[PDB]
Amino acid sequence: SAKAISEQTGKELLYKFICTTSAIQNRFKYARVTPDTDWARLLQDHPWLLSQNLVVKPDQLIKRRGKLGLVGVNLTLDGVKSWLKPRLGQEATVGKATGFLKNFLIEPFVPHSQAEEFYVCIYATREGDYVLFHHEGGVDVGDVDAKAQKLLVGVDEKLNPEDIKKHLLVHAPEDKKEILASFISGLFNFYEDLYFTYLEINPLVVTKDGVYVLDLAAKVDATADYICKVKWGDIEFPPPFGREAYPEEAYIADLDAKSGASLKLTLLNPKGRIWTMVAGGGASVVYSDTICDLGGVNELANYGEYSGAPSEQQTYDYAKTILSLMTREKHPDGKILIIGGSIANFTNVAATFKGIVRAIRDYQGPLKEHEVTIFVRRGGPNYQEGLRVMGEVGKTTGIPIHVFGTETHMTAIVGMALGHRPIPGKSTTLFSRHTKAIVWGMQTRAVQGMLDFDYVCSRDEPSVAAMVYPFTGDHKQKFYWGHKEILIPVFKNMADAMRKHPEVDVLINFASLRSAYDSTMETMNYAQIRTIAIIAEGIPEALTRKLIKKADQKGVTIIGPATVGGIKPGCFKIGNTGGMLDNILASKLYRPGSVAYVSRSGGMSNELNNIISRTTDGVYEGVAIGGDRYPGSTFMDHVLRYQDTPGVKMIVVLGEIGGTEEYKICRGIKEGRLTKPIVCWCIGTCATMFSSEVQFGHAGACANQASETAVAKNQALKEAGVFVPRSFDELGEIIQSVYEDLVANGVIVPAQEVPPPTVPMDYSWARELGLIRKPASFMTSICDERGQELIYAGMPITEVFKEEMGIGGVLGLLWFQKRLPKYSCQFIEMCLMVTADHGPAVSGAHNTIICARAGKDLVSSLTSGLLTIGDRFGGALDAAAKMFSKAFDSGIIPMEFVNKMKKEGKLIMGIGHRVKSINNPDMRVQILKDYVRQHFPATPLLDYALEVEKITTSKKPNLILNVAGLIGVAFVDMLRNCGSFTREEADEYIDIGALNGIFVLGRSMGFIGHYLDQKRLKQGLYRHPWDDISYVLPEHM
Amino acid sequence: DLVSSLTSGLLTIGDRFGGALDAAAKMFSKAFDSGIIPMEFVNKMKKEGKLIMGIGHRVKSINNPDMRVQILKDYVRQHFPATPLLDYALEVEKITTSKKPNLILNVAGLIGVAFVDMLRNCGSFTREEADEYIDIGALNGIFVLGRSMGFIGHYLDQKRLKQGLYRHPWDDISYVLPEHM
Amino acid sequence: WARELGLIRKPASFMTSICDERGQELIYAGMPITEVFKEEMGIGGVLGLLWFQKRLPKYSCQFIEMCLMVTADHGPAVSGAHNTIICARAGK
Ligand SMILES: CC(C)(COP(=O)(O)OP(=O)(O)OC[C@H]1O[C@@H](n2cnc3c(N)ncnc32)[C@H](O)[C@@H]1OP(=O)(O)O)[C@@H](O)C(=O)NCCC(=O)NCCSC(=O)C[C@@](O)(CC(=O)O)C(=O)O
Ligand SMILES: CC(=O)SCCNC(=O)CCNC(=O)[C@H](O)C(C)(C)COP(=O)(O)OP(=O)(O)OC[C@H]1O[C@@H](n2cnc3c(N)ncnc32)[C@H](O)[C@@H]1OP(=O)(O)O
Ligand SMILES: CC(=O)SCCNC(=O)CCNC(=O)[C@H](O)C(C)(C)COP(=O)(O)OP(=O)(O)OC[C@H]1O[C@@H](n2cnc3c(N)ncnc32)[C@H](O)[C@@H]1OP(=O)(O)O
Ligand SMILES: CC(=O)SCCNC(=O)CCNC(=O)[C@H](O)C(C)(C)COP(=O)(O)OP(=O)(O)OC[C@H]1O[C@@H](n2cnc3c(N)ncnc32)[C@H](O)[C@@H]1OP(=O)(O)O
Ligand SMILES: Nc1ncnc2c1ncn2[C@@H]1O[C@H](COP(=O)(O)OP(=O)(O)O)[C@@H](O)[C@H]1O
Ligand SMILES: O=C([O-])CC(=O)C(=O)O
Ligand SMILES: O=C([O-])CC(=O)C(=O)O
Repeated sequence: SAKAISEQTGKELLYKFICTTSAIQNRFKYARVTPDTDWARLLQDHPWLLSQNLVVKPDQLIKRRGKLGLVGVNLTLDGVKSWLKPRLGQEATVGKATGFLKNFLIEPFVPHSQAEEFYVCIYATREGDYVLFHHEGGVDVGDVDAKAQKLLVGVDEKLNPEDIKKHLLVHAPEDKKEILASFISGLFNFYEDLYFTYLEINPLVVTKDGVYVLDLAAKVDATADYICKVKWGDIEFPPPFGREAYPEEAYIADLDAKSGASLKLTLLNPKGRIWTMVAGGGASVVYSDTICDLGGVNELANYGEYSGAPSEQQTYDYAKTILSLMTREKHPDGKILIIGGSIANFTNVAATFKGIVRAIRDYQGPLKEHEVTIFVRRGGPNYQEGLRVMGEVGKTTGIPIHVFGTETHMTAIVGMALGHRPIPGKSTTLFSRHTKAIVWGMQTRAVQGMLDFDYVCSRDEPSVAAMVYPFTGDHKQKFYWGHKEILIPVFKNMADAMRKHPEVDVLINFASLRSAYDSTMETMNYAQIRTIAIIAEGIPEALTRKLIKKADQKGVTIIGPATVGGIKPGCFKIGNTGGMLDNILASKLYRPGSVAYVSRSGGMSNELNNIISRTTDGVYEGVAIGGDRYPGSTFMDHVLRYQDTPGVKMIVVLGEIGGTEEYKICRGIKEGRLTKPIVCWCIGTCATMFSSEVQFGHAGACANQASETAVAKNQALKEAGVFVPRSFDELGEIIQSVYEDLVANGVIVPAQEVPPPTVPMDYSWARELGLIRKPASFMTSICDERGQELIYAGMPITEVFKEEMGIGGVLGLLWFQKRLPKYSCQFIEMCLMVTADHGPAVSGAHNTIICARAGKDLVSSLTSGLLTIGDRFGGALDAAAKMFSKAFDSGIIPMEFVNKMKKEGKLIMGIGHRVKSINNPDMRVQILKDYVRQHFPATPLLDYALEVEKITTSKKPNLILNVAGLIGVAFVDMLRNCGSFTREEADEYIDIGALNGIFVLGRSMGFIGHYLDQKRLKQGLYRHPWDDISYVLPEHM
Repeated sequence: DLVSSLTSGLLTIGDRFGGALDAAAKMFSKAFDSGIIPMEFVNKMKKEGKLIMGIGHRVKSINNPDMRVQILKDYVRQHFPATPLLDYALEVEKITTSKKPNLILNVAGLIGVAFVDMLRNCGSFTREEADEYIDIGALNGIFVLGRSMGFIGHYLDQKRLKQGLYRHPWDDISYVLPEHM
Repeated sequence: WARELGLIRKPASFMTSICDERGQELIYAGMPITEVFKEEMGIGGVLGLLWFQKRLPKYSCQFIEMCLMVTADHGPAVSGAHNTIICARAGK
């Protein structure tokens, strides 16, 4: 997409980045004048204004300024001040477009003669760059293509000075041959270094002091921004005159540049009442022509497109932007919103339409009170869900929404909107049944679709032989051949895939725009690959020309970048062409037909598939060459391929605006090279009715000359003998008429409709439709990983953090599914803190240290330590809790409990310490006990345990309440004393081992700390001394 | 058992599951110490055929961030004195989101870079101590200790629901046994 | 019902090649268990079938058995035996 930059930006870039031996003059010497700024500030930072004379001219991409009298030459500072006022901020009309003047440029007046008025131009073409040099430049330049000297510099070819001196410096003065030539070379080096597509200098004046540039018109390849974002800086692309750009256009441009998907939005008339949601550049263009053919060109508001499978969020953002744009002003008749598009090949209709319905739900109020009516037509993957969700969103919001499916001819909704109709060497053959292809990148959905297409085409082997993904090792990816399971190899390197699969002759490059060039260049080094399909959109034009040059040298056929690919029914399918298997069967693309078509668009290729299937026998082969400016293969390649192909009987060509490519069809037909019937239509007539230079979604959808208009191409094809319909509406009818005329003469003999092989439905598809039942083998109630937000037992994580929960609160949510009070969470945290570690002498810490000193792992060492947590070590928490709970529920007094447990012979769990007996408690039992007294509402089990402790202390001083016993009794009291739990819930949680989890979680901290300490101290392998083992082995066994 | 179930769950904590924390921390620390700019780091990762650890979500891309990367990021901005590696990772995140919208700083990568910043931008540690703690697997322990709560919660949930013995369906397994060995 | 009739198509999430529990007889990597016990292969033969999916010769299976024999135990002082003893004395 070549975008025109302002004169100020162009001269700034030229001054900063040119490298010439000539003394460039007036470097960084200009001034910007805008209505919304002060004046003195422009003075003290520009002292040159008073030093020399001045000249003023509007820099808003306006040409013919001198002929229209918009320039004031040879005026002083006061002169230019007096000159601006009658024009600054005023209304002007250039050509057909009218607009205001918010930008002016001030530069020194250069005293120059007519003899030094030089014309320079460098503009890119498919084969290279044309440089036009005219000695008598300026206003009297006259004809340029017939008088100015022209020089071609090929792709990846340098412009040496002597070629310029000979071919381009014939009529120039001799004394300035050298420096000027150097300047040209430097300017030429400036051209491809910053990926300029058009650079026009007139006038250019050279004097003994140096060189001077007066005006320059520059169009630069915006898609190369990721290569020049350092050198361009914050480059701005001004809108054409009379466009009055808006910040939402900038937002949509940033969204488009932020992702591989294409999101184009251009506000033609904010006061209009017709707005469009049409997916794809070709669909957008044809919808624009359909609207303009009904007289809605004046009421058309915006031109927009979303392609490249936009996601949920991107589509939602674009829809909310357009909805906020259409809410500003209220129209008495109402507003019309058209959600159109072709039959999508791989754009998920469900996700895009879900984003759209979310935006509608967010802006339903203003939409309802604006009387906005929505008409929707869409087809492609999961279009049923999109149509239905539109149905319920329209029903619930009350917005009048009328949705339609594939049965609509893609233009009935426009007629229903405006009240016109009621609302109800390169090879000749590239692919065959034995074609094997290699897919670059993880595109399992596209490969699976290709395999399904091969199966329904009764192919012997799958068309995908290998897959290439540089970010993973070699393995096998599991796919389906019909119903049977197959494995397709996936390689890290292209060389291995080419070595192990010598039968592969096609590459389908799914690499992004940043990797498509390198991948294609590497693939072209292998002679076995005869066809390469590039899917990526946004590749810089110069890189694409480099690919075309290498392919032409090597003879490889490039399916132009930014395409869905192509389809040959019965033989081969590229990528996601033709939609899912349902669209393949509906369009009967599993067997060959007799019509072969070429189109720029990808979704419109599927529309052509549908039209040809409905009106004729079928499709023999269909190719979408892409919407880029320079496709890898033009119309000539594929049309000549079809003409040389005996299988076809008729050809359909569906071009777009810009590019003298259909005139090549006309010239080929002129001497009879093309003999088979041809039906050609060129979309883009709506560009003739617009008072602007709007750039369509396709990069190559830009008409530079006046002969590249759609009307001119259609007319020329009309006298060329091509069956050209009146509009896109009559394309189906004219194609059907041509097919009937051709079959009436016996040229076409339709074959018998053999049913295709049956492919089982996908399980996920059946679940989505609610067709089958499969019981769930699991059940969880603690955490919800799916959804927009992480959920902890009903509480979102953001709500978890806003409520100022801690480890205790999250633990309660995850373990008990309860909203515990603050004191309960703090008590849980304290219990985890006191059980964190108790030294390395215990069994678990010992095992952790042993595993760590073996240099095994953090997880392994923690695991070995934790596996000793059981009855003897770490189970005293749960054992004491159960013991005291049973004693308390039995109702026996503590003395009776102590006597019973003495007589029966089991130790009282949670009672008894070694050294700390009295006047020196455990002192971490004291902390938890004090907290429990302070904060716990009721502690009956704690009081019972304390009475038991008082009884047992009279026996021996060391029989006190342990940390384990205190934690157990206080945890039971917390469970059965707070309102979160009933008695049954607390009993179940105690029985299942909640306190075991408490102890394990607490001691995990200490075990991991022990592992980290052992790693930090760098301890070697431990072997137990033999003197501490005491072998007692038997005498002989 | 509780211990056995927690243990079997924790044994999967390794490179592929739960290892993005330490891997992302080491990757970003090496990138920051090497002195290369974030663009050079991204290009070096792409050339080596390595995915940037801690970058990339499945659904949450823009206008809908992770809702838990945001909380930690806001806390780190508000409380942490200086976060150089966090800024470096955020520049890398900007570049990756310029590539693809859902290539955002994951919770693993965010926690890794913020933990490195907390280690080496507080007065407690010298640079070599922070490097050693990163090397020996401090974030591995952090992830294991955090996910232990969820694993014990899962065990308790399964016990409370009284789920029976699991047997994987035969239709979900592909038997590719040899013809006769 | 839809899987038996082949109306739906669900990819399998697991792949195995060592043992086939289903059917009228247990299979160890292509060889039935009865056949496994017919040619008198022992621990070595079963180990080879399960680990390598190969019919190892008799000397290879006997050598595998000998390797298992010599690595059976090497005292309690080693780290693994020490950890086993520690976990056992905890009565776990
Ligand atoms: C090209 C592709 C297939 C895939 O490209 P993606 O960018 O998505 O994925 P990636 O290749 O992974 O690239 C992302 C980068 O992030 C890197 N990365 C990943 N993980 C990372 C991590 N963890 N850390 C660091 N980095 C990581 C990865 O390494 C890569 O790095 P890099 O190579 O440098 O870029 C996609 O763009 C695409 O389809 N374009 C469409 C273009 C096109 O043909 N249009 C016309 C077709 S007709 C149409 O559509 C209209 C219509 O609508 C019709 C209708 O409806 O009417 C219809 O549908 O028919
Ligand atoms: C995680 C933790 O905090 S550890 C929790 C452990 N839980 C327990 O209390 C288990 C049972 N009790 C114990 O084993 C104590 O912890 C210990 C280790 C102090 C008891 O070990 P001992 O060395 O036997 O202590 P001591 O020698 O003072 O015990 C002597 C007498 O007290 C009795 N006794 C010891 N512990 C208990 C108890 N918990 N309940 C009742 N009586 C006990 C013994 O029966 C013994 O009987 P005797 O009078 O016939 O000799
Ligand atoms: C599976 C295996 O067979 S082990 C294979 C190990 N891998 C290798 O072979 C790689 C290189 N090997 C080595 O590191 C060395 O050659 C070794 C370890 C095999 C040789 O052992 P050394 O390095 O001499 O240390 P060693 O194991 O002898 O220990 C020193 C002494 O402690 C004694 N000792 C060994 N184990 C114990 C124990 N559990 N308690 C008390 N004393 C012990 C030994 O008798 C030995 O006595 P010595 O020094 O008089 O011979
Ligand atoms: C080492 C051993 O032999 S296990 C020893 C167990 N001993 C005991 O516990 C004795 C008590 N007895 C019992 O509990 C029962 O009699 C059992 C479990 C032994 C017998 O099994 P059953 O109760 O009939 O249930 P079974 O295990 O057959 O499974 C039910 C069905 O699911 C099917 N099935 C089994 N595994 C799977 C799987 N992975 N995927 C899908 N389906 C499966 C079985 O084919 C069975 O159907 P069938 O009866 O038509 O063959
Ligand atoms: N610095 C300058 N010194 C002298 N004349 C200038 C200067 N800048 C512009 N001009 C005048 O502007 C005219 C160029 O107009 P032109 O480039 O044909 O308009 P447009 O760019 O709209 O086609 C020249 O005739 C020249 O005399
Ligand atoms: O590890 C602990 O918590 C202390 C312990 O069990 C003991 O009494 O030996
Ligand atoms: O020799 C073995 O079998 C291994 C072993 O126990 C040792 O020496 O560490």
